[PDB]
Amino acid sequence: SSFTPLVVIELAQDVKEETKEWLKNRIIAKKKDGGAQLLFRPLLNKYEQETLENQNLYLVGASKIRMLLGAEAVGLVKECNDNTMRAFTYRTRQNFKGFDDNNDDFLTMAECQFIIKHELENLRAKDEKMIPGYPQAKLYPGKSLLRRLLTSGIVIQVFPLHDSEALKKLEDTWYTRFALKYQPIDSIRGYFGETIALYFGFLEYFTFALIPMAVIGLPYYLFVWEDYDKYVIFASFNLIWSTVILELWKRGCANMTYRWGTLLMKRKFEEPRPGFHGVLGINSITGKEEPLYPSYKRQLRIYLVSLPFVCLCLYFSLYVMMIYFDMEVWALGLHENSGSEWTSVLLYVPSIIYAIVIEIMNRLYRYAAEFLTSWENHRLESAYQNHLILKVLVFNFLNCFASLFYIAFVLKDMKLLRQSLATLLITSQILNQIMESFLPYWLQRKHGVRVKRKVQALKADIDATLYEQVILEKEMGTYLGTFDDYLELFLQFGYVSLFSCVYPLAAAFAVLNNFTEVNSDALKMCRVFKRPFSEPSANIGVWQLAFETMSVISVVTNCALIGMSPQVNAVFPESKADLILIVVAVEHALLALKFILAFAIPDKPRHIQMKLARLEFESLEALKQQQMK
Amino acid sequence: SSFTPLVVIELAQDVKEETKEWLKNRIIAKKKDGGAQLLFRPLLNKYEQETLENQNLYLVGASKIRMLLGAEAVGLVKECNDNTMRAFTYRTRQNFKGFDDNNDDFLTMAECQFIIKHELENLRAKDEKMIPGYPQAKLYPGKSLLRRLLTSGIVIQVFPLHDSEALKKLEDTWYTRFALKYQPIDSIRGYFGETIALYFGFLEYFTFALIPMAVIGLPYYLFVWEDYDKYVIFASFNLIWSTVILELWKRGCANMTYRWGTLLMKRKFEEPRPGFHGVLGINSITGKEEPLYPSYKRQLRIYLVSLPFVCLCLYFSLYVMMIYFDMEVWALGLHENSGSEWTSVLLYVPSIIYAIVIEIMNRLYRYAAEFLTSWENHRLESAYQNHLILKVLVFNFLNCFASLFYIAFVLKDMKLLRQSLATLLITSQILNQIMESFLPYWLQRKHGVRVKRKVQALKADIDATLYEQVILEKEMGTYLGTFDDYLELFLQFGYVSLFSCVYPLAAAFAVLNNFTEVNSDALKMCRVFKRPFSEPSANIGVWQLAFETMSVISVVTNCALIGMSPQVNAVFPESKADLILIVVAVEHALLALKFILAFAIPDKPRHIQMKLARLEFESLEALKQQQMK
Ligand SMILES: CCCCCCCCCCCO[C@@H]1O[C@H](CO)[C@@H](O[C@H]2O[C@H](CO)[C@@H](O)[C@H](O)[C@H]2O)[C@H](O)[C@H]1O
Ligand SMILES: CCCCCCCCCCCO[C@@H]1O[C@H](CO)[C@@H](O[C@H]2O[C@H](CO)[C@@H](O)[C@H](O)[C@H]2O)[C@H](O)[C@H]1O
Ligand SMILES: CCCCCCCCCCCO[C@@H]1O[C@H](CO)[C@@H](O[C@H]2O[C@H](CO)[C@@H](O)[C@H](O)[C@H]2O)[C@H](O)[C@H]1O
Ligand SMILES: CCCCCCCCCCCO[C@@H]1O[C@H](CO)[C@@H](O[C@H]2O[C@H](CO)[C@@H](O)[C@H](O)[C@H]2O)[C@H](O)[C@H]1O
Ligand SMILES: CCCCCCCCCCCO[C@@H]1O[C@H](CO)[C@@H](O[C@H]2O[C@H](CO)[C@@H](O)[C@H](O)[C@H]2O)[C@H](O)[C@H]1O
Ligand SMILES: CCCCCCCCCCCO[C@@H]1O[C@H](CO)[C@@H](O[C@H]2O[C@H](CO)[C@@H](O)[C@H](O)[C@H]2O)[C@H](O)[C@H]1O
Ligand SMILES: [Ca+2]
Ligand SMILES: [Ca+2]
Ligand SMILES: [Ca+2]
Ligand SMILES: [Ca+2]
Ligand SMILES: [Ca+2]
Ligand SMILES: [Ca+2]
Repeated sequence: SSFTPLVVIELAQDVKEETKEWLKNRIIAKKKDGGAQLLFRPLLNKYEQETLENQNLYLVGASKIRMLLGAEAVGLVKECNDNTMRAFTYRTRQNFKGFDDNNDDFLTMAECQFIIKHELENLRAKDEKMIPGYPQAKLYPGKSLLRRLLTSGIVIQVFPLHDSEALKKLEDTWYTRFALKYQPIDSIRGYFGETIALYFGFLEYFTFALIPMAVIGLPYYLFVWEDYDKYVIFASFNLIWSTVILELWKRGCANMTYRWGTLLMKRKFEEPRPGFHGVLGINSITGKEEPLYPSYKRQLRIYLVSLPFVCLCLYFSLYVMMIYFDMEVWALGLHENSGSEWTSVLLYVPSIIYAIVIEIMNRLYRYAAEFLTSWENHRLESAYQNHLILKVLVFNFLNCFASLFYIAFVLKDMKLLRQSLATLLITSQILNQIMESFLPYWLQRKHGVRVKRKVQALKADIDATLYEQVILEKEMGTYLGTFDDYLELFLQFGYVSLFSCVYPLAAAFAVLNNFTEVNSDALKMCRVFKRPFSEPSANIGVWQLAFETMSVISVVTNCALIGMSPQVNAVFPESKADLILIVVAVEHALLALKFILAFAIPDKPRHIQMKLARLEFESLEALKQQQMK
Repeated sequence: SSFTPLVVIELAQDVKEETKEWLKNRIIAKKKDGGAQLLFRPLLNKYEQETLENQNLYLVGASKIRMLLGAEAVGLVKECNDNTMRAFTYRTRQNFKGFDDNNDDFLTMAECQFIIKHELENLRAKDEKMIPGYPQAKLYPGKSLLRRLLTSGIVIQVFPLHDSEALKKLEDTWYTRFALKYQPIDSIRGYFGETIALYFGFLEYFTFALIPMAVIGLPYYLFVWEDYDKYVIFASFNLIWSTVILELWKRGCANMTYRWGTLLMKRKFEEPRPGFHGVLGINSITGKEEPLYPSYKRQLRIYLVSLPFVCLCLYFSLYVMMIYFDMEVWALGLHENSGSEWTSVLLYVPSIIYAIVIEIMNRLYRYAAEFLTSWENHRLESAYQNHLILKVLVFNFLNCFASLFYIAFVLKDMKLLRQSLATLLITSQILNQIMESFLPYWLQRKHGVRVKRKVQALKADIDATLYEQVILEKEMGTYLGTFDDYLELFLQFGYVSLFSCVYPLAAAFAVLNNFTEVNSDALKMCRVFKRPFSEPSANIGVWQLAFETMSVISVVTNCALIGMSPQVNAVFPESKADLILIVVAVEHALLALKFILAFAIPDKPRHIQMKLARLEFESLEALKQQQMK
């Protein structure tokens, strides 16, 4: 009753006492009795008439030997004394670096909350056919208790607790408000898990990978050096540099994910996602009882409902693009009509209105695609994430770059392309930084001041540092994965690299954004959202394919912008049939050299590959010594 | 002394008696005494004055429990009773299908010879600093005995024995001399290992994958249907069909290699190859003692000696191409000079001479590249094979298709392109089938008749069925891997798919070749060569990338041949700048649709993926039950 709280479970209001005692008896009971062996506590041992509306919050922690056995059960990969990353076991626990028998600093709070979430997830029902007290909670043997408690509306949320004394010491070394500074990815990892640290490492890498593009492209646009090289040197430098940074990110990510251990953590078998419903049956792979869904019904629900909706949304995005171009022609006629002083500022208004309409339509399509992909009854979470990423990537690519493609390849007017690209990039980045972190931080500050003034007017002997913290973090927003935060970088790379020939200055407009975003997203993790659960990840995932596809599409787009400028057309003034052949030959040579650069450089580095080969050879020698005895 | 001989070891002539008794004491001795526990025998217990020149051949076999323990040591994957492919262990040996305690039909002769070769390979020296009787044989602890006996010229060759009563029952169902017949890949596997069976399965697949190309392209060339579709339907059909067959081969190969078990055999750690010499030192990965070579010396020996030699050989191939074109112009002038009757046959002579010079220069470059890649001191065998495949593929692509590229894209004369492509393909295939299998089979028949007539004039009580067989198979040729046999199919796919627009009939010229090659290569494995050692292989390897690169290059080549025909140029007679743009757009759409087809179709099939997921889940449940106890 004096332990450290790690995970808060918030029950619903209308929850009977029998379900509460049954959940408390299924949490505290030992691992041999079908429980989880976690220390359980109410938020307050006593209650008064004021705090009766907060009577459902419960705290879950455990003891040290329980956390070490849970780390054995999860499969954490820690550093041994001989500079080797091996899986953690309780029988071989003395081989690991920084471990004592009396050390509470071995497993960090992020790993402890991950272990408690994994032990609450692996809390299955064996004998019970229903939840005691609730009729409709259909429980089959082999079904997780927490998933059915979350879907049926009994457990509202399970969230870990922020540590207000280790978050401040992270924030002191995170906000690079003064100048350039290397981001502390290891402390970000030790506080937030590995997925958030991999995102912040990718953002720190992508910031320091557009700096050669911005530095080369800043006098290339101001001093106009397009006369001397005629768009051949700079375009080749941009495309080769994009391939080089997208391969060296894979090398640095292999180095980082070996340094944390998640390169060696095995692939855990995935449970059906919360919201996959079928008929009860025998799972073919595992042999246990699971919901089953026929695959032809899922393929019909995709290829007859989702794909026509995606095509309708792409057509509606093109229709809004045509409305914007009619508005642009109307504003140009109004500039031709009225005057000179107020009719130059009037040309920047419809692109700003179009950027706001783009950032509204993207969120509306995001809600529609989340509903339409949660409707197709996807089994795993990886397949649901892949389908959602495909839908959102296709519509966001079309809706963001359709007007720029229509300016560049139909109107062929580079001045309007420069103006529209700069206005779209700057307005979308500013509205992204306002709606993403700053306005939710202001609303969170207002809510925190209100919760503080409510807690200070109390009539009980409450230790305020814990109850006040749990009440404040109950009403915070949850983190919905690192999907929008990679999508913003994908659209930044799209605005930079697709039209870097006709407008390299936009690359600088990414770097001056990222110098804020490294701060801003950090604030979004620190004072805006709840603490996310730690998730091990070995790579960025499917985003590597998306960034490489962007870098491949930008080859064709950059060469088509080379073959339309007045600089290259002065070389071939009369014969426009050899210009297309030379531009297509340069484009195919750049694609071949890009694929040769992506295939030649190895993905893992040299010493990481040697360490994985040593880790394989030690297991092979263990197998040989088991065979020999 | 009455066992079945499986592996023949041929010693050299000048070998002292002490080395023979030391090798015999290191073979027969048990596994705990540092030996191999194999039954060893001389070829003949007695010798007369006639057979004294064949006194170095020795036979190696073993007993049944020894072969089962060696199958446990190797890691064979056999079928359990519950339709599951698990690794073979002697303690769990009763779970497997078709196994008795008194059954000599469980492990086939190919698997037994592979196990005996693996036990002779894993015969290491511990105490001895040199081979007893030979001073220069430098032996370090951790060095294989058979490798040092092979490199120092004491053991001449180690080869398995043909089974003359199971080869006939394979040959009865292999030679499809009558008509079309499905090739027995499982019996080919059970006799020849998995690599030869994967090659013959790929040849059987590639024969039945050019039949739609030949059947569609036979009236497309005779009835000239190029007027109606204008090269758009047929080219798209060819490129989509090449992508579809190169993905369905990966699906069928996953199915076959799961059906044999080599999809689940673990990657064995590779010893340094026979001919990698450096300085003696500590291996960083394994920790034992190995030869070490500095990587910068190897990179210098590649990028300063090998690459200039490859560039010089490509320049010499272009110079021989220019000599052939001067000869072609001279023969055309001679046809203009002399007459009509004998001056039409004279146009086919210089292309035949060029095909013979191509097939001579390819073998000369193959010898030069084998010497130049065995000179760079490559450590593993996979790296040596990859470098040799790169050199031979680049030179053979250039030397075979340089004249056709010069006709198609410089001269732009489709009649000479049809004549030269048909003559090069037919003459190269005929000379390939003559020099590959038929002439070595005739020489082997002559040598076998001579060896038979020598053995029948004997003066001893020799059981002739074994000694005669070992003497005949001593002087046969060895199989140098499945590299030339995939290279022939690569060049066939190059001659078919690069110029399938202007000459689809050549696709038929592949199928009428393969209907012989399925027979001919089979004869090359049956009555020409020694029995190859069984090698497990899960795929064709790097040849998938080579066939996909050929299918990608053929998109650009087919579209460049579309944009030069008189059929497509009649659509755009005046504006030749929109024709190039439309052809390049069709080419990029075909490349995008080809990559979408290669990414959309999964590599492994559905049920193979379910079986691998079940095999992973059973091991995860075993780990969980080990953790719970
Ligand atoms: C151009 C983009 C610029 C982006 C800048 C982003 C960063 C701005 C804010 C930096 C300081 O961040 C600030 O840190 C302090 C702690 O030191 C936080 O304070 C909070 O925690 C402390 C410590 O428990 C409490 O005493 C305090 O009452 C509470 O409000 C505050 O809520 C946060 O706002
Ligand atoms: C992946 C395929 C890549 C292809 C890349 C090239 C594609 C387009 C090539 C042809 C367009 O190239 C060129 O474009 C311009 C418009 O910008 C056309 O017209 C313009 O030419 C110049 C441009 O300063 C002006 O002097 C002229 O008055 C105007 O008509 C021109 O007739 C065409 O020749
Ligand atoms: C892997 C294979 C790689 C290469 C494949 C592609 C090779 C394409 C080679 C094309 C060479 O063919 C080349 O075509 C251009 C038109 O485009 C010709 O150009 C000529 O005709 C065009 C059309 O009437 C005129 O506009 C132009 O002023 C004139 O020079 C040129 O004389 C010829 O030499
Ligand atoms: C278009 C291309 C056509 C390719 C045709 C390829 C096949 C042609 C030969 C087919 C028959 O193959 C033939 O089989 C017999 C066995 O039955 C072989 O005979 C050999 O083994 C048998 C059995 O131990 C011995 O009795 C015999 O003395 C020995 O020569 C012979 O060497 C081989 O040549
Ligand atoms: C990846 C890039 C792919 C590009 C594909 C297209 C490349 C070449 C395009 C231009 C060549 O297209 C065309 O070729 C022929 C030669 O075959 C040229 O010349 C010929 O045209 C026709 C061909 O029956 C004849 O009537 C004429 O007398 C002759 O000069 C023509 O001027 C050019 O217009
Ligand atoms: C991801 C991006 C995908 C698309 C990228 C490539 C887009 C290229 C679009 C090019 C359209 O530009 C198009 O160029 C051709 C020349 O090539 C022009 O053609 C015109 O000029 C040329 C040159 O003087 C004349 O030969 C021809 O008879 C005339 O019609 C045409 O009027 C214009 O409309
Ligand atoms: Ca932002
Ligand atoms: Ca962000
Ligand atoms: Ca790579
Ligand atoms: Ca042949
Ligand atoms: Ca062959
Ligand atoms: Ca695939």
